[PDB]
Amino acid sequence: TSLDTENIDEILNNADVALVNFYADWCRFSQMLHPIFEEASDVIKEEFNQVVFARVDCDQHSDIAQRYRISKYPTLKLFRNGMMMKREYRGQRSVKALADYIRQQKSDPIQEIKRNIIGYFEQKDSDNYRVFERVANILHDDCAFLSAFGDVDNIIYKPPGHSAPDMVYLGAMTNFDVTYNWIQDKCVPLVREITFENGEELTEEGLPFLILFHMKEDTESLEIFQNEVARQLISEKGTINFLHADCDKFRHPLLHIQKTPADCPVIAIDSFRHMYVFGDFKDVLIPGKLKQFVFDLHSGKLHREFSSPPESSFQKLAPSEYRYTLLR
Repeated sequence: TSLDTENIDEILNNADVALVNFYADWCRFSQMLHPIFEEASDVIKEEFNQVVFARVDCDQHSDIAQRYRISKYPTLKLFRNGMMMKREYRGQRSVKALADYIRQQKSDPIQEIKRNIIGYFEQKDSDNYRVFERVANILHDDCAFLSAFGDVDNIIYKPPGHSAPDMVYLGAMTNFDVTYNWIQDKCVPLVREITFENGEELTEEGLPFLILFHMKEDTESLEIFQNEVARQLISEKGTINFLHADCDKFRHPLLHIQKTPADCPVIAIDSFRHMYVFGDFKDVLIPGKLKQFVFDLHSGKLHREFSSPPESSFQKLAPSEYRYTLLR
């Protein structure tokens, strides 16, 4: 199934789930993938519109590629109801990995009766549930979703364990954008955790990183970074990614700025060209500082002098030229 201008909108808008291979002919990795994609589609006909496999020749349909923000070849996009998923298939390039992935994506995800959302419904055969299902289908990796039917409609967000109060959804449950955004807000915290599992996605968001490195149990530090970012940098959340990392797991980034977990908590920026150190941690409390730190990245002030700064460490988490042709 080769998408084009004429047929794309139909196929995708109606597909419950669509895996789309945006490729190019001259791409070594793409050419490697073609027959793997081919076999997995054959295997995924253990279904029966439910799940469609499709491809885009990004050289034939430049208009299509530019609109799905294809940053490299081959890109594997997931679509649900013709909406593109933010997460890409970033796993092993084998028929099994692929078919498993899709199986995973088509699965559960909600259990009918850590952070927890739960939905209350008259009927699974109703608009609201459809909307809930669709959300849980997107967000199952960030949250755990549950469904209670019958007597024995509403959405409740149950946060981190006891001594933390339930939060009730007040929006329209037939309204998918709002329901989506409410749940998404409760799931995806202002300062997100960076791991190797998710690192690559985070890089492809195209923002420099502002990171707190800290000692896993040290949460005094996370919390104070948490609301300093909130209190000082909200105005700048579209310019920079607020993140936190565990020192032991990221000793290598710490090597770049001549630090060890001993020195943690440490606040740094990784711009994808260089890494920059904030200074004393407790300096976060000084009113201007954190913000100025961010400001200075953007003004070029950090670069300057200080004779050239150390390289990005997090660029290695970004998609590899040993796995993809990379587009600029």
